[PDB]
Amino acid sequence: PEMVRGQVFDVGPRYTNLSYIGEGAYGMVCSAYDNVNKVRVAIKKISPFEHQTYCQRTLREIKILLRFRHENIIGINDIIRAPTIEQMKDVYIVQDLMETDLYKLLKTQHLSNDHICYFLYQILRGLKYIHSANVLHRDLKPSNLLLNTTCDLKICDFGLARVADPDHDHTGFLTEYVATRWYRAPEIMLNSKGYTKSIDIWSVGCILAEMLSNRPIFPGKHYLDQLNHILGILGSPSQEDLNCIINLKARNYLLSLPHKNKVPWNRLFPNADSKALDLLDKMLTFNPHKRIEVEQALAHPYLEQYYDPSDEPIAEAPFPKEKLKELIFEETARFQP
Ligand SMILES: O=C(CN1Cc2ccc(-c3nc(NC4CCOCC4)ncc3Cl)cc2C1=O)N1CCc2ccccc2CC1
Repeated sequence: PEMVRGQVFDVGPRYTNLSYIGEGAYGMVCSAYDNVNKVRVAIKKISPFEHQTYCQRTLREIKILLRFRHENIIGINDIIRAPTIEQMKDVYIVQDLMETDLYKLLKTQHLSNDHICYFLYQILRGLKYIHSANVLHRDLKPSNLLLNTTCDLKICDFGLARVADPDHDHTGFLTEYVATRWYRAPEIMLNSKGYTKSIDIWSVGCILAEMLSNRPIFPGKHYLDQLNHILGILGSPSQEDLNCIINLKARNYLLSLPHKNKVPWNRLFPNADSKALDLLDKMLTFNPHKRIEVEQALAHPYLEQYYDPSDEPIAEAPFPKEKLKELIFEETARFQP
């Protein structure tokens, strides 16, 4: 049984020669040599079984990633676990190894306009498929966009994903939320549970802005500071957009703020392609009803060199800790001999 950083890796003998990569609240990640398909692979040790929310997230991802098949969405190649529930303490998810992610890339590299266009194309192409399955990713951010040495992009981390539920999207003002702060749509802080496809388009808009300057566009330091940053650039909402917020606490908060003028995109991004900034504007629309949809974004002039709806496929099949351990056990059975 190989060891890495105070953790066993029961992955062998198929997978050998491990090197550490990263870790989190309930898992660790290594590269490894796969002896059957003769390549290095990524492996994620997940240890969720003590906690119901980690169980929920592990199960969501497995179920989604096994149903999905798309060039721009990370797949699962293998799952390794003990042969019985009783002996199962960890799950290892095997996936294609990717050179880097967009978070690491943006911290070190200037992107050409051609790179930005191609990355945005692939994000939206993957997202078209995700949304066509009635799924919302709900945590799109640069670190969840993996890249290989030829700049092919795959969306990962479906642990916060939900089935879309637009009729049950409304909530009160300043209702707590789980997804990453800098990529949260303004409506999350006002009146939305993040159950609509528009939540994901806002995150893509933020990612686009961050590709243009190598800096997050809305770097809030805490829940309501996030709205502060958004309004600092978009300006005060229009009368019509306020009228769509019927919740009085959310409405009256916005009414309380001094007038702020829109910062023009071409002032924030003086070297950007004008067509990129037109698409940016449409993704970072304050009102989610007016916000561009994935399929319209793909059809936008900025992406004209790539747009091809016949090669932008859709999904064929849209969608306690003790029982969730069993469902994880059931869902991973197909990888056993
Ligand atoms: O598995 C997740 C969420 N993650 C975290 C992650 C890391 C890495 C990869 C990954 N990276 C690479 N190439 C890296 C090389 C070096 O440059 C960076 C990219 N290639 C393939 C994958 Cl598949 C994918 C994921 C992913 O899907 N969760 C459960 C437990 C856990 C475990 C570890 C960290 C956080 C968490 C919480 C959520």
